[PDB]
Amino acid sequence: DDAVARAVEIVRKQGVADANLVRMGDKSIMFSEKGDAFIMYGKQGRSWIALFDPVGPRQALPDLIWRFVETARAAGCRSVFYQISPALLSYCADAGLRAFKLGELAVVNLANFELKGGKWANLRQTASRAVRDGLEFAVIEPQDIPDVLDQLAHVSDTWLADHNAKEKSFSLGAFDPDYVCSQPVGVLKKDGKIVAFANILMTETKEEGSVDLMRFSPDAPKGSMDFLFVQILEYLKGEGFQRFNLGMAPLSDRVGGTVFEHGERFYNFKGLRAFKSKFHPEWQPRYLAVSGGVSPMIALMDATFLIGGGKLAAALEHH
Repeated sequence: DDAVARAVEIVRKQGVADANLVRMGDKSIMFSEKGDAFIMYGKQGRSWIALFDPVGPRQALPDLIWRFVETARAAGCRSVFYQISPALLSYCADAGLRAFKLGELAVVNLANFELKGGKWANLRQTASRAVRDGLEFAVIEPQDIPDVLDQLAHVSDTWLADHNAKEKSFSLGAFDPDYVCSQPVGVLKKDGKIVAFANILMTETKEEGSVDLMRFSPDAPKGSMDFLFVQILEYLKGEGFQRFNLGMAPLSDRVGGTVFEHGERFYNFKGLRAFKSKFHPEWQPRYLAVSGGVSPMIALMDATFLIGGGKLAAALEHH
């Protein structure tokens, strides 16, 4: 009785790459009546928190959203939609939810991207140095990931240790073998070993691609992150994709400050905004929507606890 595998079937058929986060298995799933759309969500504090836009055909969305919001209310909890797109603002408002800007998503139009055409000098130069340093890129399909799982784990473990970092959840994936083997990975190799990898989040519609995990061993040279992103970008472009999402960046007032702190905590694991700006991306806003007139502060703190695994040790270091 695997709700997750059923949700994956819906993911494959739509265009939102980040809906693949359902594959982590740590989110509950609520299906539409016809079974053609779903909301994946978590529970934290007195909140039910949906992750991203509801997934599936737009026609299923108003009843599905309403079911989610009413089910949370019946359980004594507020309802939250975490990191929704502009196209969901009207649907969420029609269910009584107010939206607040969370940050912006960096999106690369793959048709126009031309590494050597003149508009991306910094990335072109960095990619040259990467090749000269001996870095090679490959995409590894799921069934071929077990054979390198020891190398991926080496990269992941040393990355976490290097950054004194702990695994997150909900909106961010973690090095869980079932999840890691479920989607293709892009890897960098040097001197015969993998020194970096990212999972490549795709769908069958070839609209949008993204990455979730992205990690580097101490043997990854400087510029490895730039090169891995460019290499995955070109792979997706070559496979016919329209867009490559590089991830969220923090918001460019107690409300706005809490929003900024939340983004600083969670949006800077695979390059800062300045790194994303090297791709001259389109910046698309994303939102937190909350029921009941509650201030976005409460919902965002619940999301912070939820992504941190139910824990929050301290404020971030700031001067």
